Amino acid sequence: KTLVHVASVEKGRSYEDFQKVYNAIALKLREDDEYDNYIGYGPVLVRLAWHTSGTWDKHDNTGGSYGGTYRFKKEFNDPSNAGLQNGFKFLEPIHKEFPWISSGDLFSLGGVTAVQEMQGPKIPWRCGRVDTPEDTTPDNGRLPDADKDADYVRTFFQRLNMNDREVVALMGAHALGKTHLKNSGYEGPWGAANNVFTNEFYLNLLNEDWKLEKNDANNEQWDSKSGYMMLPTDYSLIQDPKYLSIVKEYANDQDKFFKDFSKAFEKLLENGITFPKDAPSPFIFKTLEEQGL
Ligand code: HEM
Repeated sequence: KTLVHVASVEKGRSYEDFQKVYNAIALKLREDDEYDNYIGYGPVLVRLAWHTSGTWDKHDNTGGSYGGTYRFKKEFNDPSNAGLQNGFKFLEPIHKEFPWISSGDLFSLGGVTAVQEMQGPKIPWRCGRVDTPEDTTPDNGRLPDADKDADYVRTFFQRLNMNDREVVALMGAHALGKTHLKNSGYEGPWGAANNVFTNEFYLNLLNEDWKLEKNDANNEQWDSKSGYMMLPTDYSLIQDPKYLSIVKEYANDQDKFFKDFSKAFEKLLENGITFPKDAPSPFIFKTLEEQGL
């Protein structure tokens, strides 16, 4: 039923070459700090890594991070991907300096570098995604809608082979960045610390006083008097009793949430890829701070 995508290391490259790419991304994150009203590019890079991987379908191995297909117009213009052009334009000069890295390796490594540089967990990362042609680009409509309930979320993520814990852990990336009305029809940040990776999304779900309101695009979202919001699908994590347990867990254990996020995010970025037996081990890149850079 299933196409095989075998990881193929970019020729002669090793951990040091990819740490250089990581560094170039991390230094540009630091440099281009004004983006999106001084949020910086971290959040949108995490989202680009996710949306370029989250097209995967476990049933037939279509979509997924391997082929780097977001570079093709059908996927770049998915209405679900509105806004990610900013992440892509950010990665352009990185790809020009390191033209030997594949597009899938760069889009996934952009997400890993962003989470780490924003003081999140270390995320092991494996190289070897290989660009595939335009006709392998998955159709629009594989990424999730925001107006739905917990049952939708649970069913949706079964296609990406994620269970409840992985779903709840991945959603904590909504600590980061904001919704922008012109992109998605929702507006506002989920919390205060939105370029530093913490478990604030679960603390705010449980602790803020949320009101169900309509925003200026006439879509419902949950809002707090702190100026934060939650999408219907975020709020569903405290409406469903199974998800709520795991929300309370991560609101109360930052290390657990980091460890679970790191595994789920690595899995998301690797779904669909076959690693040969003698492939290199996953790399754990040092942050700029760890290197004194
Ligand atoms: C039910 C699943 C999800 C839904 C419906 C959803 C929906 C959305 C929406 C509507 C936005 C705002 C886009 C904009 O207006 O710019 C957004 C932003 C964001 N999403 Fe999600 N999301 C989901 C899951 C995830 C996951 C799994 C991750 C990564 C692990 C993620 C990471 C992010 C990040 C980092 C942003 C902020 C982007 C920025 O600030 O530019 N999301 N999401």
